[PDB]
Amino acid sequence: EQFEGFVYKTNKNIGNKHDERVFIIDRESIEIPLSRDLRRKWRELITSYQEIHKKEVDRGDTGPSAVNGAVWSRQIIADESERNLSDGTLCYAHVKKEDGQYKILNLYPVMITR
RNA sequence: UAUUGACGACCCCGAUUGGUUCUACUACAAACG
Repeated sequence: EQFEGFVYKTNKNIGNKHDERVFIIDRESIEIPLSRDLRRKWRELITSYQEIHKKEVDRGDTGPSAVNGAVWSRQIIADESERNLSDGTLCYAHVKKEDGQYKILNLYPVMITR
C-alpha cells in the first residue's frame, strides 16, 4: 500500500525496540474536541516524565540505568515545549467506544505508557 | 496476543511569635503679700 503521514520517532528506549511508528494519515481519520482536561493531564504527565529523571539526565546518563542498550525517550529529554500540547503535536490517544462515540481518556507519548 | 530486562537510593530542616503594656516630665527659683 501507499500511505502518507508523519513519523512518530521516539528513541531506542528499550532493548528489544527495532522500529519507529509512522501515522498513516492517508486513510481513515476521526476528529475529537481537545478538552482542557486532557491539556492539564498531558502537562502533568509530561512533567512527571521530565522531572523524575532530571538528576539522571543532568549528570549526563544517556539512558535509564535499569534498561540496557537504551536511551532516554523523546518526551523525557525534550524541552518544556513538549509539556505544552501545541498545534500539530503528535500523541497516542487512549480511547474507547461508548454511547456510540469515541471517548478519549488520555494522551500518551508512548505505546506502553507511564 | 504479552512480551523486553534489572537496576536504584531519598530526605538536609519545615511552620510560627519578632515586641507587648505602663511612666511621657515632676517639683522648683520669676508668680502669690
